[PDB]
Amino acid sequence: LNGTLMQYFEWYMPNDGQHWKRLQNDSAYLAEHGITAVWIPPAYKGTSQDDVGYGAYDLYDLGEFHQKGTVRTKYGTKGELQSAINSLHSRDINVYGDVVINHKGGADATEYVTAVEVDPADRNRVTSGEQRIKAWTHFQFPGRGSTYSDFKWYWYHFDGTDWDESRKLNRIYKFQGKAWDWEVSNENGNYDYLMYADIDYDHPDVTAEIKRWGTWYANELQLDGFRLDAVKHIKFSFLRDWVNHVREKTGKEMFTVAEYWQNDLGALENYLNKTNFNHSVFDVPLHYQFHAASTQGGGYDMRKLLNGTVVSKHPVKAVTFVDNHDTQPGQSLESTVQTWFKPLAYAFILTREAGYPQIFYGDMYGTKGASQREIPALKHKIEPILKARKQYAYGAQHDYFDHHNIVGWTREGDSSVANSGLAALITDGPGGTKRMYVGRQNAGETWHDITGNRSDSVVINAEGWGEFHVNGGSVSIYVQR
Ligand SMILES: OC[C@H]1O[C@H](O[C@H]2[C@H](O)[C@@H](O)[C@@H](O)O[C@@H]2CO)[C@H](O)[C@@H](O)[C@@H]1O
Ligand SMILES: [Ca+2]
Ligand SMILES: [Ca+2]
Ligand code: NA
Ligand code: NA
Repeated sequence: LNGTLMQYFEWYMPNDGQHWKRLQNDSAYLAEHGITAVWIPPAYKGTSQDDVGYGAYDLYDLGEFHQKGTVRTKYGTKGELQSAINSLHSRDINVYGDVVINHKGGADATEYVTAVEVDPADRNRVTSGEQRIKAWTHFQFPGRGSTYSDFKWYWYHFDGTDWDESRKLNRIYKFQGKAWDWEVSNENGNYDYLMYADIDYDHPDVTAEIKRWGTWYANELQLDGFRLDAVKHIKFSFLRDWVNHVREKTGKEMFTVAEYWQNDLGALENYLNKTNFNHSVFDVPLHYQFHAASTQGGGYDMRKLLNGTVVSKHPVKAVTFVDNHDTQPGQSLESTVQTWFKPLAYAFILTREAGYPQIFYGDMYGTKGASQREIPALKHKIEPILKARKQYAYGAQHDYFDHHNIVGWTREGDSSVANSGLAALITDGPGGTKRMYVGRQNAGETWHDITGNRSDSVVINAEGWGEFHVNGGSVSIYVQR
């Protein structure tokens, strides 16, 4: 009954074209462990076969056409993806497709374009006169032709680019007659520009096309929802309208979560407000608190976890997580939650009542970068916590964030889930004990730590209290034997 998301990729997976098959073969395991939705990496052709998917060369090529030196994407063919999705749907697992619509990379040809340079720290400030550049802006899709869509892209569908091919120079160029879109993040004055060729969401043909592609993509992969990439760089009213449009055309709920990357509740609340709360956001501040706690050796005040997060103020609109493909070691938003703390963070998102929690493929199975800082496979430490969510994390919650290190919470259980109820403790410092209330309805039950970290049983007293233990730097989740 509790919903659990899984991000089903990490940055450094091998480029062997087997990922979709792997996903298909993992669907039984996912369903058995209580995963109810998966966020899949971008499924369309990037700038090369080894593109993780954020290059977004051709949104209508789901590993179906020979373009950029390959038919398959990094992950496999369209048919393989569709077979994975029908296996997941057979076990009632929803599929959320990644939507990369900020930009297009890997244009087929250059165009001569008049542009001005802008200040990378303040993109409202122009720093040159008009100059002629060669920008990678012409998309003809030679391998696809007009199959599924005859829409071709040219420079006038974009606001700018970061590369002049004639001078071989990396600068932010704004094209003649274009304006950065608004509303976007006010970072760097205006953060419309991120990378590759930036889509002009002032252009009416572009807005129409991206909306109609959205519907096509949903049908083609029978998607149940979306993950929106890089939303702080995309006109907010457009994203709002795009989500409404696809819901209207498909007739489905289409759960949507947006990646608005800022460690600031205020900015995320502005985004929610400007999109009329029609979709969720990832709980980026909560991630940064996990990272902080994990790197401060007990010095962090664990009471802080209850404030300044999306889930603390808008729980229905928060997707909580520990790490992702951008925060993992080596990546562009690196802020990895250290290994020792990771299970405590998973207990916080998985066993508490608020928020839609998401598990990271990289945490389950490890990351496969070339460093010696990779996340190790933590599947066996996460599995018990997933089981706690699936079977035990129901009913009224009681919080005990009354200590700098040792904090906890209980769930009373619900009569609709037999034997449900839990008592969780985490500590970023020394271990110890805490008496917590689990409900008089659980009086006399004998509870045990589902993680196996503590071997002691706890008998709930007549008044509904148990004396629970946790080891140093550890997590324990007690549930009924
Ligand atoms: O996991 C499948 C489940 O996901 C969504 O439910 C979310 C809900 O939208 C959020 O507001 C939040 O409270 O968490 C829920 C999952 O625990 C879909 O809305 C729902 O239809 C779907 O079954
Ligand atoms: Ca943009
Ligand atoms: Ca524009
Ligand atoms: Na733009
Ligand atoms: Na602490």
